[PDB]
Amino acid sequence: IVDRAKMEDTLKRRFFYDQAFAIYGGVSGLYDFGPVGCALKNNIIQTWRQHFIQEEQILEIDCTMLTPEPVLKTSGHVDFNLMFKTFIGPGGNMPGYLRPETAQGIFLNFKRLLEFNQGKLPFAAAQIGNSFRNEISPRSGLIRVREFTMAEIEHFVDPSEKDHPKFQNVADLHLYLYSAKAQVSGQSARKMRLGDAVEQGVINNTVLGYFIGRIYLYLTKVGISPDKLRFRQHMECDCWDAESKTSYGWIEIVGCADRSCYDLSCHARATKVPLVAEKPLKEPKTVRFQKTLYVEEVVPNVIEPSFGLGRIMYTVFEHTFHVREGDEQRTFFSFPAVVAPFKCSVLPLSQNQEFMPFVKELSEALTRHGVSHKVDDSSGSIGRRYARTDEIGVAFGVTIDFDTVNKTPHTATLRDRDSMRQIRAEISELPSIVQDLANGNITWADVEARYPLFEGQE
Amino acid sequence: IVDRAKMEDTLKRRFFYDQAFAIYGGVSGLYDFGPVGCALKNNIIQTWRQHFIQEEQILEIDCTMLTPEPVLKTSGHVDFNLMFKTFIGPGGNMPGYLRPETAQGIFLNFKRLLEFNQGKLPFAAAQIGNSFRNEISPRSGLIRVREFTMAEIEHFVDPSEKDHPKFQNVADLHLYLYSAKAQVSGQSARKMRLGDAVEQGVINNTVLGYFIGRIYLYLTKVGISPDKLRFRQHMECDCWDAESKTSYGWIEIVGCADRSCYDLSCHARATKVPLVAEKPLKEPKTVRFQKTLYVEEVVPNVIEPSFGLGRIMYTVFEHTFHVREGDEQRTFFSFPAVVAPFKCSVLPLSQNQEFMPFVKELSEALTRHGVSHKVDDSSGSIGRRYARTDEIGVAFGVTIDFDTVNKTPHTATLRDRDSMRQIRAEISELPSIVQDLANGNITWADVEARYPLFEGQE
RNA sequence: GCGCCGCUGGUGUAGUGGUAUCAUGCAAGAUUCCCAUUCUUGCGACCCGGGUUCGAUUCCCGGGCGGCG
RNA sequence: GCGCCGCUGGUGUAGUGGUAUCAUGCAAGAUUCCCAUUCUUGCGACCCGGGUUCGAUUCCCGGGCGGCG
Ligand SMILES: Nc1ncnc2c1ncn2[C@@H]1O[C@H](COP(=O)(O)O)[C@@H](O)[C@H]1O
Ligand SMILES: Nc1ncnc2c1ncn2[C@@H]1O[C@H](COP(=O)(O)O)[C@@H](O)[C@H]1O
Repeated sequence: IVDRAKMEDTLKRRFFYDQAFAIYGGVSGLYDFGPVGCALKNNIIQTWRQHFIQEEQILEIDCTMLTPEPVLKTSGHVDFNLMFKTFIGPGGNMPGYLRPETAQGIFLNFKRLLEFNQGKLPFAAAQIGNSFRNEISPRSGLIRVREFTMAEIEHFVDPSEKDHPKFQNVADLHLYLYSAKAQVSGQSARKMRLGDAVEQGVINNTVLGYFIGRIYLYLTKVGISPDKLRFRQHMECDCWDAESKTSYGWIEIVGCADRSCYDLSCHARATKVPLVAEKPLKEPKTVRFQKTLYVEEVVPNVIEPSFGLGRIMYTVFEHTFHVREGDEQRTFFSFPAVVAPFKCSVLPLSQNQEFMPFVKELSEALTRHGVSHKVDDSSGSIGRRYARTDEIGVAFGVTIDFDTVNKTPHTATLRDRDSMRQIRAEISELPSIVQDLANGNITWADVEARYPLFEGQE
Repeated sequence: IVDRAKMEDTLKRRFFYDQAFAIYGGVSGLYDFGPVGCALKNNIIQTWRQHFIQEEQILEIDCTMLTPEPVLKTSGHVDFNLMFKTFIGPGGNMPGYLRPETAQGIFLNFKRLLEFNQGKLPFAAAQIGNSFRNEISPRSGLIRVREFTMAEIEHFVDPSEKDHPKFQNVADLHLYLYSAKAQVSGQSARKMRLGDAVEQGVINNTVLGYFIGRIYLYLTKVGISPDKLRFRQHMECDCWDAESKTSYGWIEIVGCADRSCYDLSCHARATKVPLVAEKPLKEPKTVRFQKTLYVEEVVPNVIEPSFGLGRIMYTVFEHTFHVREGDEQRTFFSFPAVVAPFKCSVLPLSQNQEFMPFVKELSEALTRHGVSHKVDDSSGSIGRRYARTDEIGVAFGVTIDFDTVNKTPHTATLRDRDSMRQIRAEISELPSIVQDLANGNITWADVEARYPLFEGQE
């Protein structure tokens, strides 16, 4: 786990990721994600989407990566430059950049987003996408690259109605908070309950509180260990950072920054286009002339949690990376079964032909159930292929053995990657089992309780 | 349907997509996809992934969008330029471009891809991602833009073993083929069966045949009508194009081009790095000196189906776009229930408070079942809100009515967007129903057969 | 690209050297209890920059964007 | 960025002005019938360009990339 060299090796060898254009020499700070890396990235993203977007009914959008210079001048990003400069169309009349963040488009599409939500508040938009920084010296691999996938969430809330109705769901949750006070006081982080936290005013409100809870739950869900995960409040526009402890030290992997008055303002000035919600009045005010007002203009506070996926990924790598006891050439990852690149591996004992039927029958069966599987029927022994599949963090292994070919209820075995423990179950309900473990409704323990274990080949 | 102005209007108004940076004046050929557009895009992509990637067990990868000039010189793309030019890092020693296609990275990562598949053939890689063209005059909206999402598939096959074992699944399929012969002969396309097609040699092989079948099935699955969908063979490196008929005419939406000798070669020359598979020999040849050879080097043929998602999207728009009979202000889309941005809309009759419970209870219930839903509890009448939800192509509508508040088995109604037909079913199994219709296991007809219809409010 | 006009609430429009008509839409209220009901009330716009003018959204010049070869 | 070395099959390495050692890995065969078994056989490499040389992967110069401030 602590050994970054072994890990880096296992990552490179099995093509989790790799230096970009390595046949042309490679280019620093640019990385390509192979089959397993891509699969893990995708799984992580799907989980994120159905964690925040579905649960909060967030308006997600696709925006363009190119950006006209005036847009990035209004936001003060422009101000030898760390952005990627190009030109648009025919000639150099219209210079643009590659977006440094996927936040801007949301703001620039605010009016239509607000209309879509019927003009009502609060409302959340979000953008999952690639952003680009012309860093000078990228090191640490994924930690500092020049192009990367981030998932951003914009929460637009009435400055006067900033109080979240789903907060008692995250109320009893215990986190490591690293407040600015504790930082200037030469102290360390503290394990507080969330509600206690907001009461004592360490966390401004229950919206930031709720977000912090959910963000926690997500980051732990994908495989980050709580003990090495904290929330450091920014110190001298109130920002909180979800940070993880790695071999490189404490790195920022999520940025929760909540800034009221704005760039929404900025753009509204530069373009002279009001970007403002409106709230009807319970009691219409009359104000020269008699002039009753029935609505008030509202520029909404904005909470912005932005997730850096390269770093969430890497953190998962370091925390999950384990080495077996005995054969230390055998390494594996401990990916949670909901993000594992492959939930299942389909393996026969030896190259014996009578195994070919059941292998295919179930491989076509797992697909029908939508399970990501890797069927390994190559030359080497069962132990070797296990080492291979464990190495890429395959969650479970289905072994077809001689007792599969000679039994009335045809049974195969199911091996837990982590524990090296096995059970034996009929081949007809194996896809059901695997599928459900991959969708987190049950863990390995309950499978171990529901089915008879593997004691030996009869 | 034929009316592009009405459609364009409904697209703009409900924010399916919109001109990029419109508050800054907008920029031609760049478009941002709102909530519904993004949802449809995502659904389409998920369906694509579980259509090709899962079923063929394709090695999917994430590659970088930036690209060093030598890479694109080897591929002869460079040769006032239609690509987006920038520089990498500190200064202008290292100029690069924005990838015009997501194909290159796959080739550049070929060796590790081939190793991952144990060196065996055949094997498929694929890349879903954005590509960039500095077009001069973009028109037709999505048809010709400057940045767009394409999904590419690389199939690597032994030139001598080009014969697909899953072809009898697409054998009895009937398509419109537009062969080059028919084109130079002043004829039109022909509705051939696929197997007949390959026998008479109009389609070179059963791999191109199989791909063509699957591509067909996919494009029809997402909502493209067969009658306005054909496969035109390229005429004077054998290429086939999946084309659709729109108001703009026949446009190319998928490119199936199958070119043996290569850019794999090109890169292998420029970099001096052999990109070649190897095949063991059944009978080891002995060839001066006695020198037995046991493997032959094989440069594999490559089949490349590339999908243009902007165009597949637009095609879906034009084909699905319908206008009601009577109130022609009422327009709707006929999105297949597997790609519909929202499968369900949750609607009460009137603003009456006693409806608030059941609405929430099921909205939290649909989420638990993972169903994308839009709960509309706004001021206007049921007809207005229907018009709204139909307008964005919501697949089904759940109506909470007075008979929901006063019945022992609490029942609500389910309305079919297309037909305007309704049924009535208990609120406890509604998420099940909706969920399954959204996962294509049953159609509306079987629901209409399984449940009692809506005849009137008791 | 090059060309002939054009750009007014979210959408569709009338109008003029003295800051804007009507319809739809969206909210709130009341009606209404199945398919944009009705009434009331409220919300929102002259694509940018420069020039000419006492004053331009209107006239002229140049961005940008759109329709079409 | 600037700096001190460095780059040899997929990975880890020995070696030298005359084109490369060993281990692992991956295939095929045979053993083996639960956790990288064993034997046999096969597959694969000197990061690029220039210079000096009869000849460089080795020496020098400059790309690129990596480790580290
Ligand atoms: N050079 C970079 N490489 C990887 N991630 C980055 C980089 N810069 C910013 N991020 C991500 O940005 C998030 C914080 O937002 P910000 O620091 O404002 O960009 C973190 O989650 C990071 O993962
Ligand atoms: N300017 C463009 N806009 C949208 N799609 C494009 C464009 N150029 C190529 N494509 C897509 O590329 C595919 C065919 O490949 P190719 O024409 O070689 O790029 C089609 O499916 C198109 O959708």
